[PDB]
Amino acid sequence: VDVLLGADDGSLAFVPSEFSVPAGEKIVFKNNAGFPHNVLFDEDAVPSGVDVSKISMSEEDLLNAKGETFEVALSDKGEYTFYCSPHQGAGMVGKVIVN
Ligand SMILES: [Cu+]
Repeated sequence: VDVLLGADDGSLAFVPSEFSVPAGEKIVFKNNAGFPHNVLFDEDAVPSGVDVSKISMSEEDLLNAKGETFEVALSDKGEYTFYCSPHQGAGMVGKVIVN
């Protein structure tokens, strides 16, 4: 499934910001508008057993150009919160439910 980083209208949002996916589907976060963005998972809001370091960009790594992607495939079922490091204080966060 593709998830846009920034809305076409400049909103600091993941698009979509909440979605469900079967375990192991590749999620392609795709840089879209209003950079820089990145993608990290919140160590306090993922299923027990999940190591966020493996499914997160490094905080220092930013996507500054349209069409760059960060791709992950989540195998453990449950809810995961992911966020943009630059924009997480501006509500750029989202929830994927792996079922
Ligand atoms: Cu962002």
